[PDB]
Amino acid sequence: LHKEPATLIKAIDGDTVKLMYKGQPMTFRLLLVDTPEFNEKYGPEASAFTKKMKENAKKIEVEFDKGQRTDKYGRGLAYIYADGKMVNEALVRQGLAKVAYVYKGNNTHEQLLRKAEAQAKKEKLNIWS
Ligand SMILES: Cc1cn([C@H]2C[C@H](OP(=O)(O)O)[C@@H](COP(=O)(O)O)O2)c(=O)[nH]c1=O
Ligand SMILES: [Ca+2]
Repeated sequence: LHKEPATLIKAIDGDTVKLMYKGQPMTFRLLLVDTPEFNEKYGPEASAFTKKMKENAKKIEVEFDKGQRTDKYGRGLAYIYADGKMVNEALVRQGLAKVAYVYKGNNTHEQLLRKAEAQAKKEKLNIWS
């Protein structure tokens, strides 16, 4: 897997974001996670966590996995990093997302994330409280 540059266009919610990638605007959906919807419990907290993490980053990177890079809605599917720190993992580690949508061949960081979720749940963080 390889990290590639991108720039924030606009935060959207917990697990989607509008980025410019290879010079083109594109909505990205974070791999391997599910945050609550904005109108659901912890949904505004997820949105807020992702917004700050990206808006504060001096450097955003996109990391595609081995399989599908685009979902059926045209959303880019990637691991997203903010100053070298993975947003997907950080959401899970804070109990602001569940590990989810783990499809064969786009699952490189599954075990890293499941270990974050385990710790989140142990600490009864947020969704696990
Ligand atoms: C995260 C992810 C979602 N999607 C699809 C599955 C779900 O389809 P349906 O819309 O038919 O339920 C939807 C979940 O996205 P959201 O969690 O953003 O709704 O996106 C993928 O196809 N691949 C993925 O890696
Ligand atoms: Ca969601």
